[PDB]
Amino acid sequence: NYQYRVGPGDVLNVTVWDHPELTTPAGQYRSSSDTGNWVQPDGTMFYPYIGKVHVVGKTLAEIRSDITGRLATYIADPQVDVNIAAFRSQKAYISGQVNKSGQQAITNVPLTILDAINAAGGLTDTADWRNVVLTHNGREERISLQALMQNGDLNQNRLLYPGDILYVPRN
Amino acid sequence: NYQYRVGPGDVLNVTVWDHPELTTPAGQYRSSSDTGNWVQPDGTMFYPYIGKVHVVGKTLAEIRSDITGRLATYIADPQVDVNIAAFRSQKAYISGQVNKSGQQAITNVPLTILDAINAAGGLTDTADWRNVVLTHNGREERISLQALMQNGDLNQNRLLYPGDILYVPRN
Amino acid sequence: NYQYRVGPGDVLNVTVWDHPELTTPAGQYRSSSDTGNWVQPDGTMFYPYIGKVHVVGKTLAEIRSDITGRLATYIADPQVDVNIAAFRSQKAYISGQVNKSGQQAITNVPLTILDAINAAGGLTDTADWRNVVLTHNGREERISLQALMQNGDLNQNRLLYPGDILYVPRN
Amino acid sequence: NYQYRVGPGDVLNVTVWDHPELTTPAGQYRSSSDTGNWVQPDGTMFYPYIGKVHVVGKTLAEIRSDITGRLATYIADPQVDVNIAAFRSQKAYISGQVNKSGQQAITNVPLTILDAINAAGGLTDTADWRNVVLTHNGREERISLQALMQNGDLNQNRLLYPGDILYVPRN
Amino acid sequence: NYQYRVGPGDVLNVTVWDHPELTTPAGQYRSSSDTGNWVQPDGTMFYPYIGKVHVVGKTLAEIRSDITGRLATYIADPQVDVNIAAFRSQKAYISGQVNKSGQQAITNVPLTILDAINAAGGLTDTADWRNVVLTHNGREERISLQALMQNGDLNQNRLLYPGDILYVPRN
Amino acid sequence: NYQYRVGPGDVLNVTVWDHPELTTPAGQYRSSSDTGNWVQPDGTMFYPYIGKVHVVGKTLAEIRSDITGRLATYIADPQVDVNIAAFRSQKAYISGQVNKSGQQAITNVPLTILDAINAAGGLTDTADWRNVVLTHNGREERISLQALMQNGDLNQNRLLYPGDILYVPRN
Amino acid sequence: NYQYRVGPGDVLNVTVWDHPELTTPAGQYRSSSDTGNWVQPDGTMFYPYIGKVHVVGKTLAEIRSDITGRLATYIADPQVDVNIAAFRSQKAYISGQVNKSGQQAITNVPLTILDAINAAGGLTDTADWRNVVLTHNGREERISLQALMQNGDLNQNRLLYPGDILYVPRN
Amino acid sequence: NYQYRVGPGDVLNVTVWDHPELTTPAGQYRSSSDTGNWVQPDGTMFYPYIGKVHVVGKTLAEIRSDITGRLATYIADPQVDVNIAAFRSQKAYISGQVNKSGQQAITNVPLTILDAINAAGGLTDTADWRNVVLTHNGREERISLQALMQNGDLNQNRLLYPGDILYVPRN
Repeated sequence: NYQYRVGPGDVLNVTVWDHPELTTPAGQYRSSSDTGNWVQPDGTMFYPYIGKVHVVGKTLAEIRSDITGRLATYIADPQVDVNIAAFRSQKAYISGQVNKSGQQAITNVPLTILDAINAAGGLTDTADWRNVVLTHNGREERISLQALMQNGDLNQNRLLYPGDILYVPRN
Repeated sequence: NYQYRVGPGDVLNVTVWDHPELTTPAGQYRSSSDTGNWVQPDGTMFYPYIGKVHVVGKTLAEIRSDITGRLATYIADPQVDVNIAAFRSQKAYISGQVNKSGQQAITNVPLTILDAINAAGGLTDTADWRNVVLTHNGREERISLQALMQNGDLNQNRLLYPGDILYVPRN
Repeated sequence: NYQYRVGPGDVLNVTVWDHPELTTPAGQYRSSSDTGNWVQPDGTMFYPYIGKVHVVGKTLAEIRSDITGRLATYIADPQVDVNIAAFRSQKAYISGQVNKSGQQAITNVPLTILDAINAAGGLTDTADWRNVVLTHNGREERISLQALMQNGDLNQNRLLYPGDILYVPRN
Repeated sequence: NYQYRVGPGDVLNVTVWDHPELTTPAGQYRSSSDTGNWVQPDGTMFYPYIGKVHVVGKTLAEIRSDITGRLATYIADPQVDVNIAAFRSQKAYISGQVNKSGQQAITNVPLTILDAINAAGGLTDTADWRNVVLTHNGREERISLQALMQNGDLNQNRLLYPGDILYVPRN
Repeated sequence: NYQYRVGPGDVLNVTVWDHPELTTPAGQYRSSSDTGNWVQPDGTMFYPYIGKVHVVGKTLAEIRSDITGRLATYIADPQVDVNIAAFRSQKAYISGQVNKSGQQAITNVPLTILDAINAAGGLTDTADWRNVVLTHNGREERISLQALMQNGDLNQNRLLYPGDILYVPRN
Repeated sequence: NYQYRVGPGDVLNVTVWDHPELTTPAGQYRSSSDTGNWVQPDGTMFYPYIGKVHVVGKTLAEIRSDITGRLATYIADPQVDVNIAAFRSQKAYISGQVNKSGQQAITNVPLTILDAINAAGGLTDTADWRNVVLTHNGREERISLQALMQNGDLNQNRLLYPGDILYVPRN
Repeated sequence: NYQYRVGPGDVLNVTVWDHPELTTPAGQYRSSSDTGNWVQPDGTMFYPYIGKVHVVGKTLAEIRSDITGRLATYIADPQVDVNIAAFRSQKAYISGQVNKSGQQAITNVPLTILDAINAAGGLTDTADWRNVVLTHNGREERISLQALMQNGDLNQNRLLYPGDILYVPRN
Repeated sequence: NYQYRVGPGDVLNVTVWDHPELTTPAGQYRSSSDTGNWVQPDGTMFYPYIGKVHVVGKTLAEIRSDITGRLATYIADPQVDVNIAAFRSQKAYISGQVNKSGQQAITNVPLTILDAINAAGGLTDTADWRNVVLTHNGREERISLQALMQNGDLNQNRLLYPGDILYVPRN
């Protein structure tokens, strides 16, 4: 049921089969992030011929439906897919007694507390890991990573959301 | 017995021989994971002409047969293969007294405890390596790596599955 | 509310669909910042056919509308988008007790204190992290990062602007 | 007499001279491992026109014979060779008092104990190197690397096989 | 009002839209610095058809005006822009108690004292940072970086010029 | 006197001038070892049109003459050269008190003790460098590197052969 | 006053506009130093059609005029420029108490003592930096770097020439 | 007067203007060392159409003369140059109290003792640098690097030759 939704600053990548002039307007060498479609602060992106596409708050399939229908005015029965070349809009903050603290992007793949620990290089040996602070939507909560690995208990793990702060205090 | 099954977030790579417009819509320079077909949360990926293809829970051979049969409506006798450009959906967590703790992808190649330990940069000197905790499907066991390398004992080794947690405690 | 506005020294990337002679005058291999359009000190960049375009103080959508309308004199119904290949004009300075002190670009994505700290390799152990100095428009405040990660407090966090200095003193 | 045999998960690379549409269906830039033919768990790979090719347990020349004959139905007198782009199926495990322990792939080139030491960064100074444990096919054996280099004696060296574990105990 | 002016040794990059034989005479792969126009010691560069172009002391727009007018003899209504591929002519020297001392190029983007600190890896902890020496045009001056970050005072910061030496003495 | 002879596992690179379909069947981007012709355990490599070519025990000039003569049946006066893209078959083992111990390939260029020591990152400070053990064809000698660098003595230096072990003991 | 003059071993890069067969005989991917024209010990380089060109002791503008005039016999009004892909012929030696001692190329850009010191990773803490030895044309001087960075003194700085040795002694 | 002469194992690079089928038989992407002409132990290389070219003992211009004349039988007035893509045949050995000891290739650029020190990372502080051993053609000699930099005396520096050993003893 986990569904990512595009936010401002994301870079989207639109594939139009049989139309490399649309899929790769700047050639095949540059990465999709360096050639993709920037989402503007008002939530729209420009796509050729169809104009502005409202994409903030929408899923990839919903954007796909939107773009495919409007491109049919200019392209015969267009075959289009949409994904994100750069997840720049949404992010969680993992700080404290993890090896490599910092921001972690919210993407189409779910980011749980456990998932976030690893991308942060893992806990340090002075981590108060039975006592981790999760701040979600102005609420606070205490999390125990010790029981997640010693007892395999998933009832302490949580899914991370845009803006969440995960703080591992020193001991 | 072991077979990988596609999950949401995986990036698939579809090769259609004699059809570079299908195999490489964005050109041939970018990597297959930067141009491949994302698997959506509903378990489908979009493919041109044939539309949405349900790939979650299916094997690569099954997806290939599915895509090949439906693509035959648009291409005469299509020659298709499918593999995975990015294993993003399923994963096991290796933590504790290994030199490189963290997240390890579940792929088409089997991943055993011995594979995961070796892939984690090896054990540390302070690893309780006769007493490793494996959490699988909400049920913990005790695993002894010592006997696996000193006594040739495979009967403590295990194949790892999605969601599994392998914890190597200190001593 | 937040919107980036182009400044002198920025390198812009203009995509004109169906016109690779405009999108990639130097070919498709070099990066967009190594081939993009420099913004001159008078606030203009040169664009072919239409000449000098005033871009400083304008948003990307406004520059796009400007270029599209003037390019229509030379191209029938031109499909144009503009983004930034290099954010060279505006910047905030993060110094003091962070692991990576220095210069951080102001871009189309908002940069908050929490973003800048996380982007600076994190605080150090000797950071006076309840007493961080923010200089904005010639007026200093006191900022407490401690409460932001221990108490969920966003009311001390701030969005950073061009010229801002964030100083994290020792303790 | 040493002969490698393909296993599941290997990635094979098929060269068909005069037919780049077969040799490089995804272009010339991506590596052969990222464009090659995956061996499925049932031991088969897909090859265009001829269908499924049973390759597990077979040598490269035997696969070459198989593919060449069947491609003759679709290609005039095909000139085909086959090699492995990725040795993913078979592996030996070298752990203990070697500098860089871990898995080493079994390939078409013989891997002896001495060959395996080097890819593992060599022995450490605390290696009980006169007393190395080799586990092969459920048998154990003691190996002396000291005599291999001090006395040049090859009667302690051994050829490593899929699944073998080579453990160098601390002293 | 800050304006860079080309000096000898700079490498310039001239873009002539619709004329890749002029923009990329050595192809699209090599960087603009490795294919650009060297400014000779007498202040001139060679450009095809028009001959020698006096560029030292001139701004980019002024060089653009010069080249565009003369190319009109050989190219219909040429659309030309000019930027610098390599800033090799002008430089400031930052030495002393900065982490990474050395030369910093003078470019089209203003380089202030504060800007120069960061590219030098920041100050060291033994920097006499309230007592920094700036040598500009044979004059000396004392600069306090402490007040720039503690009090946000820009009245100590300075713009750096070609040949300037910024020395941060040990304490 | 010294000449390399091809062994099983070597990857050969065959250049046929005016025939890029033969020289580069997989394109021109991939390296020659990633596209070259593998030498099989029976000592043959496959080459198009002419079939299997016996290359083990033969020199590059001999393989060239062999391939050229047989290729003349299919190509008028073929211009062919052969070299080695990967030296995988033959090798000497350098271990003990060198900064980089391990495996060193036997190639078309002679490899002497002095070459191998220098290629191994140099001796260590605790090397018994007047008493180095060379094992060649099942017969050990004593070698003094000290005299080679202090006394100009080449009469202790040796050319290394496949299977040779060079052991530098501690002191 | 300063002008570089070509020496033996330099690699020159000749651009002939509208003639990629001359500019890039080996294609456009390889670097200009890997494809450029070597200067032979007799002081000449070979150039197509016109044969050997004497380039040693001549400036780039002089070589350009020479090549352009002689190439006009084979090409109508040739547009030619020449620069240096590799500065291999002339060099100054920086040794002693600098963090990166060694060899520094003499190029078209002037190299002063202050340039060479900054390019050498900076002085060390034990450098006798008021007493640096410059050997030029067989005549040593004493140079004080201290006054150059503390007192704004350029009258101790020097331009370095081929063969010069700059020695920074300890203290 | 310093002249390099080709030896066995060198890789030569032959440029034939207007004939990319000769200059780049394997395409433009691979380096000249990976596509060049190997010199065989008998001193010859193969070049298309003309056959074997005796190159050992010859200079580049002499090889150029040889190849150019014989290619005229097959190519109208061929424009040919020759350089070395890989200096593999001749080498000097620098060991002892230099930072990075090892082999240094003898090339077309003269390698003096001073030149060899730098490529070796410079001397260590325990170098008996007033007492360096040079072994040249079975003769020994003592060299003082101290006087080369302290007194600028070139009468101790020497040109290094193939096979020379330069040993810097510990003190």
